[PDB]
Amino acid sequence: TTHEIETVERIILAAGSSAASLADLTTELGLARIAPVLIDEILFRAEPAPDIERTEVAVQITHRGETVDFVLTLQSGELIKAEQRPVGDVPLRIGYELTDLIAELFGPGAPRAVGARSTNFLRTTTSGSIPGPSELSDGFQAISAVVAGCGHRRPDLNLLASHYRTDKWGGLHWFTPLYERHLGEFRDRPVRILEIGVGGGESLKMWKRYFHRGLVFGMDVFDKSFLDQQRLCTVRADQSKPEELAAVDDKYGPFDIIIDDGSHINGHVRTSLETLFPRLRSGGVYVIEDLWTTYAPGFGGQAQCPAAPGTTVSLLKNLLEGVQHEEQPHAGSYEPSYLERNLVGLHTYHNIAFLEKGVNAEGGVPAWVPRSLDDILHL
Amino acid sequence: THEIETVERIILAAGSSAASLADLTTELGLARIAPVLIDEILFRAEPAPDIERTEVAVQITHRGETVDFVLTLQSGELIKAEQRPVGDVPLRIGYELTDLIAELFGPGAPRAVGARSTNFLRTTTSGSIPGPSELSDGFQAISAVVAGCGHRRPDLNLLASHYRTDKWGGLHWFTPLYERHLGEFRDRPVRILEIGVGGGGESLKMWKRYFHRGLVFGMDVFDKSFLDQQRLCTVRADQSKPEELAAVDDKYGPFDIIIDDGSHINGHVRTSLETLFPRLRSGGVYVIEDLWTTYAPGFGGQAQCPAAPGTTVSLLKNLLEGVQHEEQPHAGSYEPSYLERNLVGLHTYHNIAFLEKGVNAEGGVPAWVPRSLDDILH
Amino acid sequence: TTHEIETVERIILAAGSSAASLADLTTELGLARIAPVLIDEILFRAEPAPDIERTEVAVQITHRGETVDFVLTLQSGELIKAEQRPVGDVPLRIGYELTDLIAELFGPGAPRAVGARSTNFLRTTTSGSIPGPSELSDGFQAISAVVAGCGHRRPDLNLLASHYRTDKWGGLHWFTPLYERHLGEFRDRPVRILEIGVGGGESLKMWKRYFHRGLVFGMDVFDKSFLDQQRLCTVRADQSKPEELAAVDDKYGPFDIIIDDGSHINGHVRTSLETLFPRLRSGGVYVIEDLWTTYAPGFGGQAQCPAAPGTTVSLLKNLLEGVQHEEQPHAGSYEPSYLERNLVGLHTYHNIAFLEKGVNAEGGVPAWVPRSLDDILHL
Amino acid sequence: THEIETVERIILAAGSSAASLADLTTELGLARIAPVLIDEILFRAEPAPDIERTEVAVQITHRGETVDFVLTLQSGELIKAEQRPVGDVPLRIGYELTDLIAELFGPGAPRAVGARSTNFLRTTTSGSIPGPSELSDGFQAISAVVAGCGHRRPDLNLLASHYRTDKWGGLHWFTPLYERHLGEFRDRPVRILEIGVGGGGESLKMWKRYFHRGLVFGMDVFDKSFLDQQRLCTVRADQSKPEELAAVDDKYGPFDIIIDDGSHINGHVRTSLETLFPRLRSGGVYVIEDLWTTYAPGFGGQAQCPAAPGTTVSLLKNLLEGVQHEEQPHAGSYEPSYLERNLVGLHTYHNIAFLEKGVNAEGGVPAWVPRSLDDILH
Ligand SMILES: [Mg+2]
Ligand SMILES: [Mg+2]
Ligand SMILES: [Mg+2]
Ligand SMILES: [Mg+2]
Repeated sequence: TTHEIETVERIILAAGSSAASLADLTTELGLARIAPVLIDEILFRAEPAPDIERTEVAVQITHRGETVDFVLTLQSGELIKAEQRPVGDVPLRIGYELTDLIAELFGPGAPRAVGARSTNFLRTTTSGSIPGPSELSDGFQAISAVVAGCGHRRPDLNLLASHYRTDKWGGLHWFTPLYERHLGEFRDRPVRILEIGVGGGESLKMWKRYFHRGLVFGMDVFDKSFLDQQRLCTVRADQSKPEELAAVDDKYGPFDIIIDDGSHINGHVRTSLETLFPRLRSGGVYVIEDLWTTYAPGFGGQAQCPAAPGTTVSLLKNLLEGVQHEEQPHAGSYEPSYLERNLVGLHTYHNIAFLEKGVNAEGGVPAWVPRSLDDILHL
Repeated sequence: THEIETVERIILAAGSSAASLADLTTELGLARIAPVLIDEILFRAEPAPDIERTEVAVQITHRGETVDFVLTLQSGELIKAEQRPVGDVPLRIGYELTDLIAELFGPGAPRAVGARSTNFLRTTTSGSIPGPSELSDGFQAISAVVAGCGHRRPDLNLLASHYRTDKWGGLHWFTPLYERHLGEFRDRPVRILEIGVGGGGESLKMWKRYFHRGLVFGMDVFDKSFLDQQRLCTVRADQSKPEELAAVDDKYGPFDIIIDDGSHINGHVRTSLETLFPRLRSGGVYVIEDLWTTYAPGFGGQAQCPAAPGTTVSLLKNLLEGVQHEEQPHAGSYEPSYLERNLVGLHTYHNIAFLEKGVNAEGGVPAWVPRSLDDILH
Repeated sequence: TTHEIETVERIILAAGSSAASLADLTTELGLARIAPVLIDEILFRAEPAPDIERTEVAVQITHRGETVDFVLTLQSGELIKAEQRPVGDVPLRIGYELTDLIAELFGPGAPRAVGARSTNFLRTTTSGSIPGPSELSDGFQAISAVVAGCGHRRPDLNLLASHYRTDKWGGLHWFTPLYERHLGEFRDRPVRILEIGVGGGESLKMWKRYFHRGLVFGMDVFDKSFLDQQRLCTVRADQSKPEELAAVDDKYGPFDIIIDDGSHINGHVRTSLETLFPRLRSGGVYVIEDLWTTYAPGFGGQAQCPAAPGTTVSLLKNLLEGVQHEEQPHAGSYEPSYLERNLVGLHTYHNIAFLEKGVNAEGGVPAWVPRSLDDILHL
Repeated sequence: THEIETVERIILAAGSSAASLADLTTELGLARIAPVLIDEILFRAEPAPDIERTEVAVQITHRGETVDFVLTLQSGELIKAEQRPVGDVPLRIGYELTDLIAELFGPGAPRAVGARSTNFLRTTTSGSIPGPSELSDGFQAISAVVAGCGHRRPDLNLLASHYRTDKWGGLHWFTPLYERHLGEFRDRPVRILEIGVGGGGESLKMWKRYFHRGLVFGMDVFDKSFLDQQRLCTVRADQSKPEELAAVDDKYGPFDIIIDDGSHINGHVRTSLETLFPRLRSGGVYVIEDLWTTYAPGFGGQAQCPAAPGTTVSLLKNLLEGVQHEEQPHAGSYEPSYLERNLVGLHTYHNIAFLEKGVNAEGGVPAWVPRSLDDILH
């Protein structure tokens, strides 16, 4: 279904393009093809359903004469369902123009405060007039949850990590705020993200939610195809085999972001960086979680300090010195390595490192700048 | 009203110099400040996630003094806290007093890292590996308490649904219009007055949670003192009596923000604006919800269109013309009314109007600007 | 040259799209076609040149084996020039990958802090070693001005209005901060903007600078084709003739933004809104400057107060009441007018009004809500 | 040092309660506060646009007292101001004292509208229509002065080029890295120390303009008191003498931000960090510019790679390993060094390193987490 992941990509790109480009896409695919992709997105982002009794909420999408109706069913502790049925008597209604809802789910930039949709709230009550205290309270909560799933309002990544139950926040690690600092500027971008290391898929769900325009790719040596869903593809590949990493990029890249949360075997960490850093988009970010295995013999680490050559912390110390390559003394001719030339910033926190890729060539300090505090006070 | 002033001082110090925050912590001491910080964490960490009774420790240290609290989180129960030893509690959070004051009551971007210490299950009941439940419940518990320890931007739409106010999710779709016009004040030490508590107080709790540095005032003719809590005061007064409005501003103001969600009686709406707009902070905002009563005879409205003089929509039309007062023809002798002079922006949406106060005096179009082809030809 | 304005539009849309879409565009057009469009943008945004003596700054762009060199000449009070020449001995150099510079000029989202470009600063001095105090100071300022013209760092619209010398700020009007409040959320969007009312073109230059991804359209009844340049097209049309307004939208729309700063003849103001409001993109903004003519008989206004029917302020009072259409009593059946149905917000300041377009259908207050303060205290 | 404390009080009041700002304006009075506000407007409106001698009036009123200033703008000349009558000056700006204090020294989104009054050429010298020059020069003059009256975000890259500092535009490309790591402090009442004034002071003026609410301290072994101005103090001290560093922090600190742009002598860089990092605000930032001297023997560096122990790059490598201190093998008896315990983030770019201070104590990976297939099999 690599024709089905290209259709979502096309809807996502048109959502941040010209009116003409969005008009040409909605013409070609039609309402009947696009609507179910939008309904899938609403179910995924409106979860979890509030603590309420089975309540129906209607969603209608219109585009150039055509209109399609869906009814969503919300109930405490249950998966939100949708069926293509008439709105009929359902007293909780949301209406969208197709172009508005595509921009509301997949558009970049500030969410719209007002005028993106129509709404009908209990204009008729099963009560007859003033609704039951239950019907009214459950009604507010139901239609609010669906509207929340219809947009791209900024989510709190700390809560998403607790909600999807990933170890990225709340005990073993405190990463998600640093992910907001370094990946936040890409939330609006149509990104392709690769997480090495997927039982599992929690963190993949979190990235699908955070990057509302993203395609999420989960790489593991074991099959995880049962996690596959819209904008979330799992791939089988070994991070210790350069040819399998290349095949992953050849098929699903290039990636704006690559996160190594895999085996944490020092060798694997080093191979994934050497192979994938060159394939990462310039201006993109490479992340390595779980630095601690640097010191664990069972992960190809050494239990010494300073960290032993060929361990993740030793690597981070060499990358750090690599950023200053232009200022280093070089006997005769020298060309900078790929990592010296393309790593413009290294962010080191407890148990995690962020590698900014970019052109690292500002030129070293000119020869005409004094190389002693002598010649300064002598001028 | 001596307990309101102590919180206000902790809030202001949180946004001041290191010297000013050092002076305050020295004067009041940890013992007096700590319970105020614990009260906020309980208020903002709510609600407990769907888990079994789990204990989380919060330790607060200042200049050699340390005080420990243990919080109890359980599915569907109010979060509790007791000043207890933390020795046997394997989920712990550690804060310096100046850090926890800024985290709760500081303006400025939430700190991503290094604000606190944390001990997560370094020891387990089993003593070799924690159960699937113990670990999962642990993550949720310490996550909920940590979210309560800071001022990370909340989604005002979700706050309205959580606090079960009618400001979002059916009758009204206001909260993003509030984010648009009040958002720039989230970091400010605001005093906000909401006229009409309506049982009730939902929107007061919403504003308390949104304005992490704010003092919230709920004004109603009926007693609502059963809602009173830290940073939330209810005042008994009538929005139809200018002297009772003035007494509210004389005691609890001035207000940065004033919202009219009261009786919606056209006369009351007009009296409240005439009395309180002149007392509102310059650069502050005055809001009128539920404009529809303009058309309801039972609210002192007229069921006609255009809206009848003395109804809220007619008032908003005259305010709109008032902003152009310098361009209107009149005698030089003309002096602008308080509203003509002090209303610089009027924002009209469905059933809500936002009034920006400021100096409306840029000068009318100079007399040397042509007014016809009569003047262009010369 | 409506094939030349479509080429810029294509470069702008690809700048905020997928890697594949940007790769396909740079392949089709090639470096030789794209580079001059990027050089034109750099000259336009690097102005004004600093108060310095004739200094040369080199800019090189590379894409898949091909590389093109340009040398820009900056001098106090003179137009910045560019020639396609070799960098040769020029000691002030900036290098870009084509894809980076397209995203840097036309990309949406946070400017890149680091790694977007290469630079060589006076590695050789005409001096021989430590440069002349003039050469060094002039060098800093020259290469800084060109780098500033190579990005999309947020400009201060108040300064742009003073720089291009438009009456939108600094005496007669104080508009530009309110334009930032209402149009700021579109700066990153590939917008088509129409200003009715163009001697002149100052404000058009300002919009081209502010919307770094925008196409600017200046409508006037007189010819202004001498102002035409990249992303800035002038059109001849009368704002009192609905058929000429339609022709403008048919050819160059739809517009995200429409500003009426024209004749200020009340009739013209009313005709432009009635015709163009329906053609404006939903979620878009319609602006009317110079409300004062409401009261000037020479502009079809009346010198009375309240303002006379058929004058701009009277219109703004009816639009304001129009937003509450659902709450108004309607004898028998009624359908809301286009303006009641599609105006979700009205912003009225001194001498200017902002009209937000959107779906205005939340439903009026349900019949089951009490219509007396009687039935409330009786429940 | 009594003049620094008066500005600090006006800055803090600007970000406090209406009551606190009312107390301060009452105590000091308009006569004492006004010249401080005029000094800022001259500093921030600079430079005058390319125009002929044009006069702009600024009137400041408080509780019935009003004081008028006339500013003179001319192409290539320092902007002047005199407390003069404004009767004959047709370009005028009017401000209430509380508004002009917030506009200059307030945190929070620049006010779009209603902060001030303005009179623009309601009367002309000609008395029927102003010349092309008179009008054009007027727009520019009153525009320049209005830009100086507020705190609208400046482009730190343009500030560096305007103030002619080497932090941007050739030798270094630092300023966007400063926007990234210091930007969240623009609104805060910071005390920033820049070690090394280098004639000089350009970067001090840049920081003064950027941190509109900040007090800027320039530390150098040579006298630089000729640069001293409002919100800008130069201190004589040696970054190689821990007792002289401590005296700087004891007199003018604590500092939110400390930048090392001094001698670049490896030993001095190490001594400055060892002494001042412990005194830096928690949640504050320590910056080291010009890492290249790591490799220069004339700076106490070694011309080898990897960098030699006791050189700046070796220090940064050890700090990086220091952040993982909890995961390193050692005896339980191990106690973390000040830098291991208090360095929570290290940001390395070309020739510059940013050190985040905070509590680095989240706990190392629990002992119950498997360390091999040896443990996975059980
Ligand atoms: Mg992990
Ligand atoms: Mg209500
Ligand atoms: Mg005009
Ligand atoms: Mg330097």
